[PDB]
Amino acid sequence: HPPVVLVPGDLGNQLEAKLDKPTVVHYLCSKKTESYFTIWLNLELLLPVIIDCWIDNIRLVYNKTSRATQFPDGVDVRVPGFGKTFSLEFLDPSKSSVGSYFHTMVESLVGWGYTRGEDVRGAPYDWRRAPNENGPYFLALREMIEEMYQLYGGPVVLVAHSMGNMYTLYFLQRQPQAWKDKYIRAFVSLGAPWGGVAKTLRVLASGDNNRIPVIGPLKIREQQRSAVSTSWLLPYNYTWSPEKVFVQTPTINYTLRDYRKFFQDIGFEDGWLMRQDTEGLVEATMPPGVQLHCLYGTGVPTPDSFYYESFPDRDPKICFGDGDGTVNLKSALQCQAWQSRQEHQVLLQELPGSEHIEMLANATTLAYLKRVLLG
Ligand SMILES: *[C@@H]1O[C@H](CO)[C@@H](O[C@@H]2O[C@H](CO)[C@@H](O[C@@H]3O[C@H](CO)[C@@H](O)[C@H](O)[C@@H]3O)[C@H](O)[C@H]2NC(C)=O)[C@H](O)[C@H]1NC(C)=O
Ligand SMILES: *[C@@H]1O[C@H](CO)[C@@H](O)[C@H](O)[C@H]1NC(C)=O
Ligand SMILES: *[C@@H]1O[C@H](CO)[C@@H](O)[C@H](O)[C@H]1NC(C)=O
Ligand SMILES: *[C@@H]1O[C@H](CO)[C@@H](O)[C@H](O)[C@H]1NC(C)=O
Repeated sequence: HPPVVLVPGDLGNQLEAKLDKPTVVHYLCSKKTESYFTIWLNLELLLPVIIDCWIDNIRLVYNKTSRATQFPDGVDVRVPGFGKTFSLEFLDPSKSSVGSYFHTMVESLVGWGYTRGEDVRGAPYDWRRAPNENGPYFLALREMIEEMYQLYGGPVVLVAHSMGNMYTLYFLQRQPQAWKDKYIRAFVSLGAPWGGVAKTLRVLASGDNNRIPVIGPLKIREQQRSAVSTSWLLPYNYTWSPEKVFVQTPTINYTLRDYRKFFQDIGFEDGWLMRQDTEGLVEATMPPGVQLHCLYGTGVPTPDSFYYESFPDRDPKICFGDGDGTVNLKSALQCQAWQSRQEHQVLLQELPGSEHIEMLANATTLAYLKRVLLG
């Protein structure tokens, strides 16, 4: 069985922070921590009031002159568990059941004879940022893959979920063909948002608290806007129709060609700058150049377009299309398009009735993985 590298999506791996802040927004916020502590996921930090301290620490500060993000003053952040799997398996380490993500898949791999940190390793990253600001991650990824090839005597299978697929595609596009041919056995793509997703618009406009219902959407919106990864996942014209209307308000429409207006109108000009920085990172048409298995969920209502009665401080009415609940079905066209441009094999696999996250622990998904690894 070949070695395996797991790549998480947005919000998909733990993050740690250390504090020595000059000042804070409220007296009850900690100025200093003695060591690094879990910033994501920690449910205790997401309660009302305390949320303001958390936002103050986890937000990214955009420098308009340098066109780059910085951490808040006195705040440092690291990605734990690179080369291990604990940070991908459970999001909140203290809070077992509720935070289960990659756990089920990893347990199955172990059942088939794999070993944590050895045959199977995770590649977590700072998912708040785009690939442009995770250069070190990609260096470590390349080196880890080479090490696993040497140790275990064979090329690696990449298994990526959601945004992890875009990160890994960027990575693969930048490696020479000879390297990919030697070191990569296959790339298993799970729920990949090729060409962005509709839900991005709602998040940016009015906030999205589906997971965190105890907190108001307009409060959490502040943090969500700050993450470059959010703006990076706005719909792209090669997958969606250039004329498709995503957002309707009482005064105006918004298509994918109206992002500048959108950002100005919602009062977040930084987001336009973020989008300009990142929209050109991944070459739309260039395939990864390796054996690809594209798994996508269907039959789950997925937000397609939005009507705002009041813009942008009031929650919108939502029209639904097909997909996995998060990633729109229309994303799977890119895999379809790559199939016709094939040196390497491209296999498409529908997962009817499988939700975006549930697919990672689904028996059918695991059975397909078995096929790839042992066949
Ligand atoms: C955003 O990032 C930019 C670029 O890194 C920062 O630019 C700052 O600009 C000042 C001058 O306006 C820099 O000071 C000058 O440095 C040059 C050497 O290149 C020297 O010849 C001058 O005498 C002067 O000292 C400053 O170094 C630089 N600030 C930095 C690097 O922190 C800008 O400050 C950043 N903005 C924020 C809010 O972080
Ligand atoms: C999509 O956007 C890019 C960048 O603006 C542009 O080069 C390309 O022509 C666009 N596709 C269209 C207009 O169909
Ligand atoms: C958006 O465009 C469509 C098609 O041109 C039009 O029917 C509609 O009136 C527009 N919506 C708004 C809110 O202006
Ligand atoms: C797994 O997928 C099957 C069919 O693909 C679906 O019927 C089922 O609801 C899913 N179950 C879980 C636990 O994800």
